Amino acid sequence: AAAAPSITLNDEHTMPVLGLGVAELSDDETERAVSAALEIGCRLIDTAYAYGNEAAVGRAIAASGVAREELFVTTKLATPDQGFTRSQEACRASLDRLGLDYVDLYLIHWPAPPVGKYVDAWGGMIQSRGEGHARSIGVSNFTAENIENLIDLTFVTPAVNQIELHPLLNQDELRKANAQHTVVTQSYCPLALGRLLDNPTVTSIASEYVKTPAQVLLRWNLQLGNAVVVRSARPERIASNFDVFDFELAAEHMDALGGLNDGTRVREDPLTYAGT
Ligand SMILES: [Cl-]
Repeated sequence: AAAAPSITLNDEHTMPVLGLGVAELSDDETERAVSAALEIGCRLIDTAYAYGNEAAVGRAIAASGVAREELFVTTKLATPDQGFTRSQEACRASLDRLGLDYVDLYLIHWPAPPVGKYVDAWGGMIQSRGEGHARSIGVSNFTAENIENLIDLTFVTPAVNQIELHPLLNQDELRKANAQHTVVTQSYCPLALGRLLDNPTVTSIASEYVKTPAQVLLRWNLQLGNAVVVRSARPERIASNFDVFDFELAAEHMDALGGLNDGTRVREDPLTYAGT
């Protein structure tokens, strides 16, 4: 049975509000992390062309005994593959590596404004969705203006905008902008690559609730109304990370975590980053 509730996307598909990402995991690590997550009820798995581990994700899914329709699989289009024709080819290649007939969500990994191809990538992805290769399509690291360009030029609104989001960079404005466009915010790096795990405000709250710092950080993120991707969780951590639905952070503690916001971005800059 599933360990997290789901949120409804603007195309009426549903998506688990908590899932496992496998960025920077080796093939063996990826298989083990996915297997461990599926075993404790995680049903969203988040990978990418760029992580080099879609085949390993595919192996773990194939071995899991979990029915395909109960799984939500996300993968991502790398910037060199952006283009009307090339992004359709890239989608099929990801499916082949995953050993799947479809993915539940296909994301443009970065807008890469200097490259200037992301609108044509989206045009291709609209065809990939029409053909059933991706049931939903969305974006990652997009600004409000990037999303408005997609809507204005292709008439299709992303289902999800997956962005860096944690208390040092709480994305208040972009959260509101996503919502205004009916786009779900999906947070990644919710622990700021671990930099927040020994933050005095975070550890004080964790002590008060008798939870871990990661549980506090994940719960805060969920209570903002975001979907969340747990980053590359080790098998020994994933059950703990998913045990975040049996408590609620009071307003004063949400406010305290809100006060940590200081614009610290630990991943790349959406405005300028043109790599993978
Ligand atoms: Cl993180």
